[PDB]
Order: sequence, then C-alpha cells, then structure tokens
Amino acid sequence: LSTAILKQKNRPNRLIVDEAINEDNSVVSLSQPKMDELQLFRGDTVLLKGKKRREAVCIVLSDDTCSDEKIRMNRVVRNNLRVRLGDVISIQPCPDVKYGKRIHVLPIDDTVEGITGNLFEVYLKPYFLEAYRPIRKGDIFLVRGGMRAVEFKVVETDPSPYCIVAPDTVIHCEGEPIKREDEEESLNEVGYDDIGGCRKQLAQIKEMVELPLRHPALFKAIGVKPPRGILLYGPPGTGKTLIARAVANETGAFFFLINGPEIMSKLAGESESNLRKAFEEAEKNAPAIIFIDELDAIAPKREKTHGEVERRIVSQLLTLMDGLKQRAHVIVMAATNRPNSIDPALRRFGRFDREVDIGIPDATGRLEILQIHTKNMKLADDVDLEQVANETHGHVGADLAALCSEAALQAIRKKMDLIDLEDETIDAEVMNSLAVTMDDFRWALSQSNPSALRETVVEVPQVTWEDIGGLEDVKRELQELVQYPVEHPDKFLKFGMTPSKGVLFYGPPGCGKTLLAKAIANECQANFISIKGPELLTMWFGESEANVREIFDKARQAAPCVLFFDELDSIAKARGGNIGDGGGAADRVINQILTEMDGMSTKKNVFIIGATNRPDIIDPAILRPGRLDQLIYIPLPDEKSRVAILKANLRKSPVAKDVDLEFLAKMTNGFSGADLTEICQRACKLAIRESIESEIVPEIRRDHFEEAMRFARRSVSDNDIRKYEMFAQTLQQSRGF
Amino acid sequence: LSTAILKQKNRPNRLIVDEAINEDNSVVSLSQPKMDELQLFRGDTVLLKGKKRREAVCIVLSDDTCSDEKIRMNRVVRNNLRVRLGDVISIQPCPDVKYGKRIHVLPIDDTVEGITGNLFEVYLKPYFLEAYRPIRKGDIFLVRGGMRAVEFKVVETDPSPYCIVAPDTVIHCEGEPIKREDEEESLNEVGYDDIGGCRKQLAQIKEMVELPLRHPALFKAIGVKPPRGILLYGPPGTGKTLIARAVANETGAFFFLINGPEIMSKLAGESESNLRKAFEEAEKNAPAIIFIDELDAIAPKREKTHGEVERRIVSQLLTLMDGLKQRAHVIVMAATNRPNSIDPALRRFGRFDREVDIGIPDATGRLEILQIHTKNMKLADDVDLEQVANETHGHVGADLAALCSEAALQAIRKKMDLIDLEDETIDAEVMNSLAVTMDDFRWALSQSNPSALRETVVEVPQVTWEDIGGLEDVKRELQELVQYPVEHPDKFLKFGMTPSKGVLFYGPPGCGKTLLAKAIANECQANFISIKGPELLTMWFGESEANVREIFDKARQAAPCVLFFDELDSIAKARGGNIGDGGGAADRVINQILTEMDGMSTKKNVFIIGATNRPDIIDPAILRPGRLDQLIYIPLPDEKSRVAILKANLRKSPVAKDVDLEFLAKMTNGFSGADLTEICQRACKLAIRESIESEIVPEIRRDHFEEAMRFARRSVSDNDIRKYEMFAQTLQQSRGF
Ligand SMILES: Nc1ncnc2c1ncn2[C@@H]1O[C@H](COP(=O)(O)OP(=O)(O)OP(O)(O)=S)[C@@H](O)[C@H]1O
Ligand SMILES: Nc1ncnc2c1ncn2[C@@H]1O[C@H](COP(=O)(O)OP(=O)(O)OP(O)(O)=S)[C@@H](O)[C@H]1O
Ligand SMILES: Nc1ncnc2c1ncn2[C@@H]1O[C@H](COP(=O)(O)OP(=O)(O)OP(O)(O)=S)[C@@H](O)[C@H]1O
Ligand SMILES: Nc1ncnc2c1ncn2[C@@H]1O[C@H](COP(=O)(O)OP(=O)(O)OP(O)(O)=S)[C@@H](O)[C@H]1O
Ligand SMILES: [Mg+2]
Ligand SMILES: [Mg+2]
Ligand SMILES: [Mg+2]
Ligand SMILES: [Mg+2]
Repeated sequence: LSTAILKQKNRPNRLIVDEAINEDNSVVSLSQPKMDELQLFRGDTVLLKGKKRREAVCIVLSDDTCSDEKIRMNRVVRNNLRVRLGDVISIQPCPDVKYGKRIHVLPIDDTVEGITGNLFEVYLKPYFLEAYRPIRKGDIFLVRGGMRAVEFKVVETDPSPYCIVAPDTVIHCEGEPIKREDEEESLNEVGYDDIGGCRKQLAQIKEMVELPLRHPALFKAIGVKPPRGILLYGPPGTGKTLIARAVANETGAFFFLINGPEIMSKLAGESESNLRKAFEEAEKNAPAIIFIDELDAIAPKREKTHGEVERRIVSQLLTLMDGLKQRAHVIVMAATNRPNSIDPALRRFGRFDREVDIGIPDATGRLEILQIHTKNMKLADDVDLEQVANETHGHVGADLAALCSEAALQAIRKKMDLIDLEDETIDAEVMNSLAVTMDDFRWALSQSNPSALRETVVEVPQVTWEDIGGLEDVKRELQELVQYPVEHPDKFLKFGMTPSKGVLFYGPPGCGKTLLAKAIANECQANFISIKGPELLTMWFGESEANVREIFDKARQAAPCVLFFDELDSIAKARGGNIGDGGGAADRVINQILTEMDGMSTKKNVFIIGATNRPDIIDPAILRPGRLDQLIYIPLPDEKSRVAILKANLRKSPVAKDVDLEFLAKMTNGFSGADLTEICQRACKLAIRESIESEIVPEIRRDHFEEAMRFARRSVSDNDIRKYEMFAQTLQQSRGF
Repeated sequence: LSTAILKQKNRPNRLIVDEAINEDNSVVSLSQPKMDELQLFRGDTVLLKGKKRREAVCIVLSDDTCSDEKIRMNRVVRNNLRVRLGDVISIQPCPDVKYGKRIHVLPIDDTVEGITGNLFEVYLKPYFLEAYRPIRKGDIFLVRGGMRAVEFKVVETDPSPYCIVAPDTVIHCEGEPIKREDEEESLNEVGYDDIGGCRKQLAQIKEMVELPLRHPALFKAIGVKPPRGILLYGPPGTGKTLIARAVANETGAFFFLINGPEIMSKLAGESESNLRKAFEEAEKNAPAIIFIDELDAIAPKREKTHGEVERRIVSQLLTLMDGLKQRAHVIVMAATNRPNSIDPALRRFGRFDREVDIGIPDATGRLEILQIHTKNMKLADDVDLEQVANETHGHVGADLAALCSEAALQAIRKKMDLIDLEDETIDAEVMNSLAVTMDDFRWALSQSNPSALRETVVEVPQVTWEDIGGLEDVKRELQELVQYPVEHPDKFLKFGMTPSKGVLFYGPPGCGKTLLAKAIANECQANFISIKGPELLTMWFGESEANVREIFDKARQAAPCVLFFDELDSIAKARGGNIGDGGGAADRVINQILTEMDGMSTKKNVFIIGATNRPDIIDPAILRPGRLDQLIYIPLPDEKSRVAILKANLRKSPVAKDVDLEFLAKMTNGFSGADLTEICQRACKLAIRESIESEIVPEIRRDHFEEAMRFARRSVSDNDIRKYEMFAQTLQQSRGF
C-alpha cells in the first residue's frame, strides 16, 4: 500500500512491442483489433509514448502481418525511445500540425566519410515526394543515396513545435557534421531505472512531488494542502543527487537546479541575485521544481556564521520560501548530508517539513545496485553477485561504484603483457576479450575502497530461532511481549491492559542474551537497532550528548523496532562499581536515557530491551514500572540444552556421523553457550593441523573433539552460579535501599 | 602483480646502444638484420625515442661495421637524450618534413673566445651542401671551422614543428651567445629515476594517471570510470612535490602547476580568477594534468576559517571540480601533508577520492635514496652505505639530503689549511682531491640534522624466532592463529569456522611478550604497528581522541598487519588500581578501543594482540569473545629454556669456548629472560674494565660470568610466581563479577 505508485498494469492503450521489416522509420504500427478500441485514422501523426520522455511523431498504421497484443515497429525506435523489450509504447494521435518554412537538415557521422558536395541533395533528397514530413526533433535514423545507412540529426527551429512542412521553402546545409558524444549523454542520461535500493523512498517522492503537480485538482477536491518543502538527506554517496536528476528527466514540469557551492563562490551582493532570479524563473513557468543541491552549504546556523553576506543568503531564502503561494504551483526540493547543521528556521512548518531519508542500503538493496552498475560490463561465468553483495557492509551506492571499478582495473593487470604504453592506439584483439572474473571481486573487496562509511544501521537480523539451543520458555515468553501487541491490537484494549514497553535480560556471561534479542526482531520482522554500552561512553570525550536523543528519534522513524542496549554493565561500571569511587550507576548517559525512554507512548510500536551480566550494579531507576519492568533471568544451559547448543553451532560443519553429541553435553556442567562454541572452534582448529600436514579426507572426526575437551575451561565460577541464583530470586527488591 | 607497470621487456623495436666513430651527429645507426624487421628507408628522419622526452631527428642508416642487437651512435647523443648505458633507443621514421624559411642559428659557449665576425659563416657554414637539415630544436653537438669542437644551440621559430629547410632564405646571427646554466637545468631536471624508495606508490600513480590519459579507449571498452581526483599525502619532506615534477617531465599531457601559497598571496577578487584561468587552459588543451601543490593552503575547513575570500576559493574549487566531464580528459592531482585539515567536501566521491600515501621509507628504501644523492659525489673507499642506511631511522628523503650535505661540509673542514677566504678564486689542486669519508658520515649522523620527523611507523620487524629462547609451544600456537587463516583460506570456510581476530598475552615481567609479537609479524611477513600504553594516555592532555580512530584506520591500509597494544597495565592503572581511587579499568581510551575493535570484519586480514603483566586489573570487557578471546600465559623460563635464552643473547658476543652455559641456567631459578640478559650485560661490563686497564686479549672470559652471578637479583618474587599461577589457571572467570 505504501508502494502503490509502482502500480501500472491494465491500461487498454498500453501494449508491448515486436518485429517490423520496414527500415524507413516514418512508419508506425497499428493493430486491427486495437484500432477497434482506438480512434486511429489514416495519415499524419500519432503521439506514441514511452520511457524517459522523448518520442517519435511520423506516419502510422498499416500492418497486422505480425499478430496483435504486440506492436510492429522499426528497430531504430529501440535505440531512440526505450532501452528494449517488455515495456510499453503509449499511442494517441495528435493530428494536423502546421505548415512552415521547412525544418532542420544537418548530418552527424558517416557523411564526412566519402564525397559530400551539397549533402542533403546528394543522398537524402529523393526520400520526400508528396510524403511531406510529419516530424519531430530528436529522431535519428538510417538514410542513404548509397551504401544503405548513415544516421542524421536536427538543427534549425522555425517554430518550436513540430511541423508538417511544404515546399518553396529555404533551408541550409551550411553547418559542420558532428561526433557521437552528444548522443551518449542523451542515452546515459539517468531515469528511474538507474536508481536501485530505494523503492520505499521513491514511493514517497512521487506522492509528494509528482502527484500534486500533474493533478492539483485532487488535493483541491478533498481540501488538503500539498507540501512545498521536500528535504532529502542521508550519508554521503547514497544517491541523493542521483534522485535529483532522475526526477529532472521524468517530469513534465520545468526543472531548475541550484548548486549550493556555485551560489557561494559568487561575489557579494551578486549571489543574492542568483537566488532571486531562480525563484522568478519558476513562478513564471507554471508548475515547476526548484532543487537546491547541497543545501547546508548556503544555509548553516545564523548563530554560528560570520560574514553578513552569509547571513543575508539565509534570510534571503527564508523570504523566498514564504513568497510561495499555492497558486504558483512550485515545489522546492533540497538535499543535504548534514540535516542537523541546517538553520533551524528552514525546517519549520511551511518551509521544509516533509523529510525523506535515503539510508544505507541493506543486502537486498546493494545487490540491486551491483546489477545496475555491471550491466554495461562483460562478466565471467564465475561471478556470483549474490555472493559479493553479502560481503559488503559499510558500502553505500558510491562504494559499490568504486568497487566495480577496482575490479575492472585488476583485470587489466593480468593483461599487461598484450598492452603497450609506448603504442599510440593498441590492438583490439584484447579489447574484445577482456572480461571480469570473480577472482577480481575477491581482490577489490579486500582493498582500500572497502574502507567505507559505517555508522548506526537499522535492519532485520539474519539470525532466526534455529540458531539458538534451548531457552524454549523465553522464546514463548518473548513472543507475547513483542508480537501479540504489534500483531493483535484487538486483544489488549478489550481486556483493558496497556502493554509494557521494555524488558531486561540478565544472567551469567555467554548464555545467549544477544541472540535472543536479534532473534525476536527477525520473527516479528521488525527493525533492529543495537547500541553497545561502550559506544554510549565514548562520544563524550568530544562531548556530544545529542547522540542519545538522536538514537531514540532514529528508532521512532523505524517503528516497528526493537531498541537493544547491550552491555549495560559497562556503563554502571563507568565509575568502577557500587563502592567503586563512590558513585552510583546513574550518571552521564543513564539520566539522558531514562528521560528519553519516558517520552515514548505506551501505544508506541517501538520496544526497548536491555541486557546485563552484572545485576548488582544496575541502578534502581532502570527497573521502574514504565521503564524496564519485565525482568527475565537467562540461566546457564542445562544438560538437555547443551545438546541443542552443540547441534546448532555445527550446522555449518562437516561433522562425522559417529560423533556422539549427548556424550559431551553431560560431561560439561558449568559451561555456558560461549564455552561450547569455543570447544567447537578448537575442534576445527585441530582438524586443520591435520589438513595442511595431511598434504605434505576433509571431514572433522571424533578424535578431535576428544582432544579439545581436555583443555576446555569453565568460564563461570562455582560461586558465581550461586550468586546469580540470589539475584535470579529477588532482584525486584533492589530499588528502595 | 601490483608492480606490473614496471614491466618493459621484449619489444622488438627496443634495443641497446654501442660505439660510433662518426663525430658529425647528423648520422643515426641502423642494423641489417634489424631493418629486416623494420621499414627503414634511405634518407630524411627517424623518430628515435629514449628517457625523459627529448630526442634526435637527423639522417640515419648506414652501418653494421659494429655488430647488432646494439646500436651505433654518436657519443654526444649520450649527453643529449639518456644518461648512459643499458637503456633503449626506440626508433621509427617520421619522413618528409616541410621546407621553410630556414631555422635557428645561435651559439652558446666557445664562440665568444676567439675571433667572431659574422659567426655562423666563419666556422659552421661549409657543413651544409645538398645535405640540407633534417633537424630538431634542442640538439647540441660539436662543430668548427677550427680547433675541432664548439657546441651550439637553437633560437628562432618559423614553424613550431621541425623542418627540412631550403636556401634563398633569411636568418640571423644577431643574438648574444650564452652561459651553461640553461643546459644544466635541462640535465638536472627530474625523471622517474631521481625518486627512490617508492615503487609501490608509483605503480599506483601510473595506473591512475598515465593509463587513462594515453589509452582512454580501455576504460571505455570495459565500461569503467577513471578517477579525476588523485590526492597525494604524507609527512613533510617525503618527496611529494618531487613526484609532481617527475610526472611533469614524463607525460605527453599538458601539465599545469598551481602553488597553493601563490594563489593566496594575491589580492581578493583576483586569485578567484587565477584558478578559473587554470582550469580553462587545461580543458582547451586536450588531455592534461592540473596539479595543485600544497592543497591545504587554499582549502581548509569552511567551518573554521574567517575571511569571505577564504571561503569563496574553497567553494570556487568545488564548482570547478564538478565542471569536469570525462569528455575533457583532465586529471586533477593534489598534494598535502595535512590530509585531515582539508575541507571534508573535497574528499567525497567525484572530487578527490583516490588517495596515494607516500610514507616514511624503510631501511631498504632509504638506502635507495642515499644512492640517488651521492651518485654525484666522490666517495672514499671506507664508505659503507648499507651501514649508514641502517643507522638513520626517523629520516625521510629530505633528511638524507641534509645528511649527505653535512658530511660533505665536514670534509671541507679537514681541508681548511689549503683554502683561503681572502683569495678570490682558490687553487684547484684541492678542488679535485676533496672526497668524502666514512669518518664524516659518522659525524653527520650524530649531529643536529639527525633530528628528524618521528611518528607511527609500519614495517616488518627484524627480529626472527632465532632471537627467542624456549617458548616452543606458543611459537607453534601463534602460527595457527595468524598464518593459516592468512595463508590457507580454503581450510577455514570448509570446516565452517570463522577465525578469531585477537590474542592476549599475560605473564610475569620480562618473559618475552614483546619478542613473541614482533617475531610472528616477521614470519608472516606482515606489517607491524606497535602502540605502547603510555602513548595512549599522553595525547589527551591536548585532548585528541581521533588518534585512536586513526590508528585502527592506519592498520587497515597496511593489511596484512598485526596491531600490538603493549603495556595495557599502564592504562588500567591510569586510575591506580581496582580499589585505587575507585574506578574500573574502562575509561578514556579503552571505551574508544573496544568500539574500534568491533568495526573490523572477522574476515579481515588485520590481527590484534594485547599484552599485560597485571592480569588482575584488566577489565572484563577486553576479554569478550569477539575482542581478545585467545588468552595465552607466558611463564617464567624453566631450566631448559634458560639455556636457550643465554645462547641467543650471546650470538653477537666473543664468548670463550670454555664458558659452560647450562651451569648458569640451573643455578638461576626465579629469573626471567630480562634478568638473564642483564647478567650478560654486566659480564661484558666487567670485560671492559679489563680492556681499558689492560692497556695501561679481547674475548670475554669464564671468570667474568662468575663475577656477575654474585650481584644478580631475582626480579620476580616468590609470591608473584604463585599468584600468576592463580590467574594462569582461571582468568576466564574474571568478567561477570
Ligand atoms: N542507490 C543507488 N543506485 C544506483 N547507483 C547509485 C546509488 N547511490 C549511488 N549510486 C552511484 O554512486 C554515485 C553516488 O553519487 P550521488 O549519490 O550523486 O552523491 P550523494 O548521494 O549526493 O552523496 P554526496 O554528494 O557526497 S552528499 C552516483 O554517481 C551513482 O552513479
Ligand atoms: N543458547 C545458545 N545457543 C546457541 N549459541 C549460544 C547460546 N548461548 C551462547 N551462544 C554462543 O555464544 C556466543 C555469544 O553469545 P551472546 O548471545 O553474545 O551471549 P551474551 O549473553 O551476549 O554474553 P556475552 O558476554 O556478550 S559472550 C555466540 O557466538 C553464540 O554462538
Ligand atoms: N623518495 C625520495 N627519493 C629521492 N629524493 C628525495 C625523496 N624524498 C625527498 N627527496 C629529496 O629531498 C627533498 C624533499 O622535498 P620534497 O619531497 O619536494 O618536499 P615534500 O615531500 O613535498 O615535503 P613538504 O614540501 O615539506 S609537504 C627533495 O628536494 C628531494 O631532492
Ligand atoms: N624468551 C626470551 N628469549 C630471549 N630474550 C628474552 C626472552 N625473554 C626476555 N628476553 C629479554 O628481555 C628483554 C625484554 O623482553 P620483552 O619481550 O620486552 O619482555 P616483556 O614481556 O615485554 O616484559 P617487559 O616488562 O616489557 S621487559 C629483551 O631484551 C630480551 O632480550
Ligand atoms: Mg551531492
Ligand atoms: Mg554479545
Ligand atoms: Mg611541497
Ligand atoms: Mg617491552
């Protein structure tokens, strides 16, 4: 429902494309049963429509040699118009265009090779006799008096719109033909298909941008105001600017583009005028989209800035933003990677209010990007992109761009024998055969460019219950605390209770407190934000406490979300202990957390979870009803669960059939799940000491586990086990003395 | 494979040089079996190619008197063209150049001595009869009507390109002949051979700079984008600017050079124009390289800078950087020693993204520099440069330059008798004989200029296992933790384990924890970054915590790397102890380390190692699985290892045959390896008390060791030995209470 703009199917006038024989591109197909639906008439022009604007306007009709539900058409219309198969041509005629002084007439490429003379006469002139030219600017097709093809372009403008011309007219061949490059920048020009990884954010942009522009009567009918303020933001390199020029190409609205730096590089008293000129050009031209790219360049905080020409431009922009009446039909967009450095006044109601967040893409989204990049490359058969896309984490769209680049250049090194640098233009017997293998993507993925931007990430964890041995009651217990209130709202208001929003895990180390949290976030299919305690205490050597307020906020957009504060013992030991230097646990971040924890509605779909293995030093305030009032003690695994731990840890290993698991599980008593996973890691570490020596077979054996069990060491003491059972019994008391 | 651009061999047209008799340099050699490969024709011109551009274009062919695979040629072509032997002349003809108004005609040196008149007529005129002048500007050769040689230069330009001229023409002798200096600045001009110590960084510069320029079709073919943003950085004096003018001389691309200060010294509103003029001059001239030297002069952070003419130039540069379309074929380079003071916006994708790091050279690299400097000097026979290059550590390329200088000037002092300062031009009987001895390099290497830039260094240690007595299991044990995952990736994914990334050494003082780490970094041949704890705590009196984030980053470029945090006890005692003032160990840097330690992939090739001799105060958080979960206790040496310690410590000493080692080893019980090394140092301290007295023989004797053993003192207590065996047994428990 949030994607509902992607919906496009079932338009009667909407149909696919297929073969033509006719290499004079004047023609356009028909269909006999389709005209039955249509108004179509003999002669002049159709408006056929397609991807990314530009279209073809020329003579039409007679066909049906090829069958129908598909459209005949001249395969040059594929280099023009769309990319290729499967999409739609959209046709209605636009008849009887005006008769002018004739139009255009200039070549591009192959006319310069060979004998020219007066050109258009030499080759093309016989082609128009009483046919005369329904035409549009931008058509490039093959025509000759000769070897049977050369392409051709357009120059002159008598009117701006397209014509059906007459003779007696004056035209000119007097120009110079041209090179390719002007064509590629038409074909490389970006559409909605070059962006990948953001579906959810495009659905919000067309609802905000496109829909009010084309259909202003809608909001006018239900009586609602369109926002004029869209503000895009995200980390560097995430494709913000890219979504700009996509929407530039995809609109029927005049598009003006302001570069923040380009405004500031100007002289004083002048750059004040460039803005005033940009808001005047749009308002004149009916609907329009102004886009101010890199906004925080021109508008930082009036409280920290120096020059008076810097403070005007910010007060200049405010005075234009309020000069927008709905009558004008103008939408102002903007893009910034530092949304918190923007002047606060710009983000208030009536200026920039709607926000759209372009985030770091996840493993699905970054696969979609890798495919948009490499679709021009030639790849080997050993290339598994679903394998690559899994191995790149901190990478945003611009890193995958520089990843595909460092792999191609690694392939050019294996070829450095057959390339010379002393030669002028090298042979093409390598130029064709040079392809990119997976052995390269392993090399690029290990290099510098893997250095990438990495900060708070919000995603569904990949760990399911199947990764967790034992603990079957808490799995049951958690599902109630999280699923049912989010899944079944009817049950709770009925019986009159309000759900509780928070949970505290406690127990000995290594018993799975982290796994339980990531697991339930995957079952509810909610988002997961994880902040380890040592990260709370680090940032304040630079002294920024807004980063805690920023995390609760960030989880609010991501609702439904579980917000998991891990290793709370590290914060309560930030003083060293209860006796310690003599502080309590509450200081620093904890007072800022208990505050922000209370600003969240009990109806909220965000759900907080703590964890600590030091229940003695957690301060009384965290445990209050309304904060984390659900306490759950996770014990060491018993003997029957140690069976279940060992099994799940080995699901990725080539264990032998003869290894007897429940033999281990009952000889290991004070071990936690961290200890058993450590046994398995050494067992495989003794299997490799064979494997390399066995060279100078490969399935881990029953002897190795025997060997590992010797050194194995119990991580939880005999006194610890007891003491946890003291807090396991009553930690409610705690607070109050 | 990363060096693959150095590859140059097997070009058919590529061959060496050898003797000619012919002192009229118009000629150029041939070969009879080589022309069989060639197209070579009789008369006019060849393009012969060589080192650092400039070449010779003149008559060619007839030879074979001298044998082939070598080339005859006139030894003046050696002062021109290359330096000397062993390199290549590269030849193809460029026939039939145009017939002009004649060209040049002006002398340099020896014509001013003697009788001139009208010059060119007096001596050189008979030399051209129906031979007429295939020629190029820059040839300097011997010609006379007279004593049989004087050299000669070029002045006029009728066309820019070179000519085969005719008579009836008008030329002029009307200029004034000239001094040498204009020639030396041609010969001292810097090539790729003046730089030394960076091979790995040049391979990256030609892949980034040269290859896209000469061969833009390559990246166009495999469909990849060349970077326009190369940014060089490093400490002062490391030869950044030097790599600039090398690439200046070595390119066929127009080279423009911006000096940062020279931009800023200009008036306001003007220096804005000098940049705009510099990006316009390049774009006009096809491929081109703009180099902005000392970048951080013009572009510091827009958040800390004052004047508005300082903020324009930064927004001026941003607006030019984005005005670069690939069509332009321009690469913008830059150089800075303060990469973290550059405005953040310049380093984002699409502006300056590729980085190349010119580091402090190591002992090999600085030997290569010393040889590039002293190759003009006359050296004595006592000079061992491999000995000098070992003794200079904090020295970068510009210190070795000022080292070779302070040694030459020390040699001029021993000569101060035969030099007078009251004389005008001193005698040359010293001017020839003055040479540089090793007794000087000892003096220079002890002086001020040894004061040098010294900070974090990344290198393979010079200590191998042979330096370490005993500890044979940990040597085995370490190799698995480090080598096999880096050497044999096949074994680990097979059995399904992920390797663990970190190790914690603990034990009593002086037992070799430092040696074990440096040793395994040498065996894997990986890089070694060492940060002693007291260095973590010092910088924050200036309050900079980015230096911890900067160390993990720095180890990431250096992968494979071992990152060794030494003396962690000093950090955990930064409060004084557990009871202490009442803190825990975690504060300060430790919370910033545990954070940065987690941002490193388990697939990473960087490997972290800690060490502490105070296992009681290390905080629980370091030991968590995923951080340092491998604990290894290094015990005091037993009796059989104390034998092995004493032997390795003495490998550099003239021990007598009669000294009985295992006698010592069993009378020393509570001693650690630090204690035994201390015995050996006093034993040699008692040998020198003889040696000087023995003057008023030299091999250390068996008596001395007897004498030292008396005072020897046990550094580890009797209660310490026990207590370590308590933590040696269970330190896993630790965390959790
Ligand atoms: N989601 C995406 N899908 C496809 N390509 C992408 C995506 N994101 C980035 N790219 C590519 O990588 C480059 C990233 O540049 P942009 O996204 O335009 O810069 P940005 O996201 O505005 O970040 P800045 O400019 O540093 S604040 C673009 O040239 C794209 O070709
Ligand atoms: N019940 C369990 N089932 C499966 N694996 C477990 C279990 N308990 C612990 N482990 C293993 O122990 C490791 C750490 O588990 P966590 O969930 O991080 O434990 P924790 O409660 O966070 O305690 P620490 O101190 O952070 S190790 C994981 O790699 C798991 O494979
Ligand atoms: N790697 C090297 N090989 C040979 N000579 C070097 C090397 N590095 C420095 N030198 C010499 O020492 C001088 C160092 O100056 P540069 O390297 O040009 O300055 P820099 O490295 O840009 O440092 P700055 O200017 O203080 S940021 C040069 O004149 C070189 O002659
Ligand atoms: N096993 C050993 N073999 C050879 N030399 C040793 C050994 N143990 C200690 N030493 C000597 O002791 C000195 C210091 O050794 P380190 O490796 O620094 O010991 P450590 O574990 O760092 O303890 P400290 O407190 O730093 S001395 C070196 O000069 C070594 O020569
Ligand atoms: Mg941008
Ligand atoms: Mg954990
Ligand atoms: Mg410099
Ligand atoms: Mg040491």
